[PDB]
Amino acid sequence: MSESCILFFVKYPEPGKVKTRLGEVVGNDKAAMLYRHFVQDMLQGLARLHADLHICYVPGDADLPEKFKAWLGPQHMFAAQQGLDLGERMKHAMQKAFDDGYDRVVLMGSDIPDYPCELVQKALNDLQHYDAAIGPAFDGGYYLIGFRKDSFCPDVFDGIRWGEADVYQPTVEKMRRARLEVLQLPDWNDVDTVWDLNVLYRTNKNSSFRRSSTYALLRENDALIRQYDID
Repeated sequence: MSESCILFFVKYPEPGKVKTRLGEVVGNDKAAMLYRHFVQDMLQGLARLHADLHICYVPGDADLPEKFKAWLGPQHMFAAQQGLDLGERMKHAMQKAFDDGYDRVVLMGSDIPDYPCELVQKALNDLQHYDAAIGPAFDGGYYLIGFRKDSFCPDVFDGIRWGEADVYQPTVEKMRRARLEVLQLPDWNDVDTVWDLNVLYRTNKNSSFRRSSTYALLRENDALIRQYDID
């Protein structure tokens, strides 16, 4: 096993169970197909890094394990997320990875399909020299969190008001109070709404995300997406 591990948080892309806010505009089937492709594209990028990858899925029906294998492939490592809320789920996944013997672990979400893989590698590299890493999202939370084993502070997941506030500042505050040296990664936008999708589409003309399966889908949906232009 690698010294590094990437924990990749996903949900099975069933219509009506994912990206419902985007679905209100483009339809639940299309919102789920887009998200399906977000995940596929990110996996292709992550599966190539200098780190083991654990795909951690939102818990659900008993048929999920084989559904995941049939979708993303039987060769990947899949595990159900476990815990009462997102903070417990993250704490448990990271704690498990460290128990498994990893030195450096990053946990990230699956709503940032254009995120450059090299920044994930950079984060892992930088964790050799920092206690923690965090990537701020435009929406007030974070799209990535990482720790080196000897610095792991599970308490940063405790007492956060999941879904009731902006969690990034309280988190960075708990890290400061823990006397951690923290690497801050670039701000990035999670793609939640049709407006976010429009920006994703219009700002990645001429970047390497243009060759992705996600972007191919967006191009097919040009006439639809361009009806939601934001300045």
